[PDB]
Amino acid sequence: ETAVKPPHRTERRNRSNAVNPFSAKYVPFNAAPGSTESYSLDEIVYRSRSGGLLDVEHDMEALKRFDGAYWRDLFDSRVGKSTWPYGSGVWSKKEWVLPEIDDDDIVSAFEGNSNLFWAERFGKQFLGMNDLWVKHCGISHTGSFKDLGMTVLVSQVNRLRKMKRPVVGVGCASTGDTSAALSAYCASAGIPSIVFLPANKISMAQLVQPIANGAFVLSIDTDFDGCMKLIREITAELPIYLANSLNSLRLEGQKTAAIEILQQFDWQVPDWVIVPGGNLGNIYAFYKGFKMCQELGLVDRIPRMVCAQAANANPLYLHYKSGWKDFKPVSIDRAVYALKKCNGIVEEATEEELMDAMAQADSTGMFICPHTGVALTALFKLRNQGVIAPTDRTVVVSTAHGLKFTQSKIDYHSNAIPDMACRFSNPPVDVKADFGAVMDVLKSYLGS
Amino acid sequence: EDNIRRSNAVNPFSAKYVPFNAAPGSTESYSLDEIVYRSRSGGLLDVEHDMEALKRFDGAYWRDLFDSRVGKSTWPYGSGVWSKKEWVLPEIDDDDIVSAFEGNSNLFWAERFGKQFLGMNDLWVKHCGISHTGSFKDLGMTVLVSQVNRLRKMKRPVVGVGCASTGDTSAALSAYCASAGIPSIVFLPANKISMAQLVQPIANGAFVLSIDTDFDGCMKLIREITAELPIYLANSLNSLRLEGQKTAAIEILQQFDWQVPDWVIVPGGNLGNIYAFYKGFKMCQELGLVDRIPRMVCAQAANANPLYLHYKSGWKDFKPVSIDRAVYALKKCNGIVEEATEEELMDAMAQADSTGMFICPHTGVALTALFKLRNQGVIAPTDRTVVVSTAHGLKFTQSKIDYHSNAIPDMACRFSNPPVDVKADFGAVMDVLKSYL
Ligand SMILES: *Cc1c(COP(=O)(O)O)cnc(C)c1O
Ligand SMILES: *Cc1c(COP(=O)(O)O)cnc(C)c1O
Repeated sequence: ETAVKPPHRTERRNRSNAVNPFSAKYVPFNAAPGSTESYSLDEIVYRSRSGGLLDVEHDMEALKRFDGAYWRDLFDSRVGKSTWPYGSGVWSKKEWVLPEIDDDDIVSAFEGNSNLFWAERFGKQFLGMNDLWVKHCGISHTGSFKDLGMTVLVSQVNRLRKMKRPVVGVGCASTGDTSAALSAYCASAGIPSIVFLPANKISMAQLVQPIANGAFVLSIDTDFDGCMKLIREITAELPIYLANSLNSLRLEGQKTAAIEILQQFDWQVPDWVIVPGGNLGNIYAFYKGFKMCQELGLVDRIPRMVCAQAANANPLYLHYKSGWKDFKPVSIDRAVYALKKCNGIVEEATEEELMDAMAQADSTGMFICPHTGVALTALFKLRNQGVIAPTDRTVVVSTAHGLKFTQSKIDYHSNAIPDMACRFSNPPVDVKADFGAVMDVLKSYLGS
Repeated sequence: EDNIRRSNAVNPFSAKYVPFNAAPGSTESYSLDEIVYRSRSGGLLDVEHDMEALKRFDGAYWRDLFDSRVGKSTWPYGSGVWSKKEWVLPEIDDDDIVSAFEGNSNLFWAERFGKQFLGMNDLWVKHCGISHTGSFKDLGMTVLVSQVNRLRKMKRPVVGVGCASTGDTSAALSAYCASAGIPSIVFLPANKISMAQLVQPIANGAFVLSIDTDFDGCMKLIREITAELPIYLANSLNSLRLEGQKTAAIEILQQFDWQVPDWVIVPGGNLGNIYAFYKGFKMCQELGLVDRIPRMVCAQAANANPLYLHYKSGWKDFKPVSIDRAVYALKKCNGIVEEATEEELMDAMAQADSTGMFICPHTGVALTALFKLRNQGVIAPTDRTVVVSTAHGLKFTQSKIDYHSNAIPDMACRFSNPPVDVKADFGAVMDVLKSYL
């Protein structure tokens, strides 16, 4: 009869058999015109001879043997898939991510294929826009965009681990989303995850995910400097890979959110993509994904972008208003490089201004993170300057689920935040247990 | 919205309310446009689709048509519920629907947990909670709010929607209402207010009433206000909701490339859910998409309701909360009901979380059930099993925090993983890592 599958399972590559044409390597970020320096992804590598960032470079020549149409159709034939690799919004674009990993080593939770919402009501009643979308990277297994990166990173690591290569585990020194996504993926695969922290930076609340995921969290008696000293001293005496902010392998998974944005728009290029970004790699990552789609010819243009920044966070904005003539190569260089290439813009949000944009977006039905506030603030501003027209297809990237920011909204709505009006707050309304009284609170609210 | 909009439609499809499990041959049917709530017996209602019209198209036609909507960003179609419109609210205009593209939820392979804890290789968790609101309720509210939107749009007296819930239904409800500009009203006793628990409705600009009484007298004012004004009270036991929800069963099949799982595990807090799944699978069977329907399991919290007692006694003592639905369902798919003590559900949670997950206590209740089923040998190690996760784990942190710090009264917390203290000394640190690795 209807053979569903063979009793036992565990689990189509765009390439010549018994000989995979694609490959990638580590190269220095935006290296010289004629440079040879490289590293295998199999090497545990963090900087480049000069102490500079690394960037994963894919063999563009291999990929190009196959035309634009080839790749749109290949990627499109994997939408809706339930198979070991293809499910993931990252692995479905494996060839352009980690072309050489065996599917047996991938560590996926089916990240990607992220909600691309249409802010009909917010666009209209607030910006006069009819084609504003929000890309919910936060609606994932972890609560953030960081799952795109960790899937790749943990895959690469699981690969080195299974090759009898030496990697006993993964280390980290973060109390946020990276630590959460990193501990998650590692746990699914059975790879130890170690978090290193000064004891004065422990918060059961902030570490709920790694703790829940089985991470070995060290609460160390020293400050951050002394904690970094140990990490460095440990990793050098134990093959433990540190997942660092600067890791370029995470960028290979994050770049898929851009490809996906194009995919979801049935390969049409948006006029503007706003990337929030306390973390400067997020925007380069998007740029890399949009650039790659174009290099390979899946589309003809790359979208203009916005690096929306929180007030006084970094000097990125100061640099932009003065056409970067005071710039010199938090990793700004990748942001700058990326904004140059796409003729981008950088814009700001005050602390009060992001909370208000959040209340406005939230009143429209969304339940967003501070960074989307910054993004939307950037948008409300760029709109007044006539830089973003009303009919302009704009996508705002949301990197973390709103459920991670409740305490922020609570404080706001109950007018409990210092230095801020909290003008759009909606606290509950007090009323006597009297019929008529209640009919009044109601009659007005609503109207007549 | 302006895209699919062309006149082509002389809409062959339709639906209406009929009493739940209607006696053989019944003229009793109300229009979905009406605001009804009980049948004539005082009994429940159900949304019956006209299986007649729907059958002029085969299984192949249905599997193909839905699959063509996957990955789509078209007006209603982006949605995991609207992609299945024809079987949800076939008569609503596209301009009426209120959607945030809910659905198309993650179907995760619990590879590690399955193998390491049960000896199962094809255990999947359907994360209905990873969404806009953080719960399964989006599925249901998109439909309710849509239908409410429609009645209203027809310059119809519907000044607002009301609720007397501090949970998920309310969060989902106020979200949909806000996107639509439909006032949402939460009525509550002053002693149940919590900025914490009402964070989402509040954020969503719902009009939250903090009334100076208790629950009973609060229920009274709602009765009073609703007879004077057309505020549609989001029935708990409301039937438009199940129409939205059934699509999660449909999605599960669509997800296995139209293949039927051997077991679906629904953590039955709200009994309508398990019945919603069955409705979804049985609809795919009748219409010829698949050929079987999965056996199911209603996972309960120990002592929740008489459901379990009714089950351990082959439903011999049962008479027709919304228990009947569950019964009717578990009978038709030769289902099972199973219990989870407070402790059991937490430990399971700690075991699933340890494998990469980060789940709500109901999935704790499902896995517990699964664990017992595997022992009794009822569920086989190679059975394609799907556990349904109804709420996002981020809404249950305090639970885990307390569990992982050994502070939950009358429970061991066998799997607490608290952070470990060590001095800032290299041997000291090397020692602890040595044993751990
Ligand atoms: C999120 C992110 C970081 C920072 O991680 P935290 O855990 O929030 O410190 C650094 N680099 C990249 C590329 C990131 O995405
Ligand atoms: C959630 C739900 C309800 C009621 O909401 P609460 O938050 O549980 O009060 C009623 N019926 C069904 C089917 C539900 O899923």
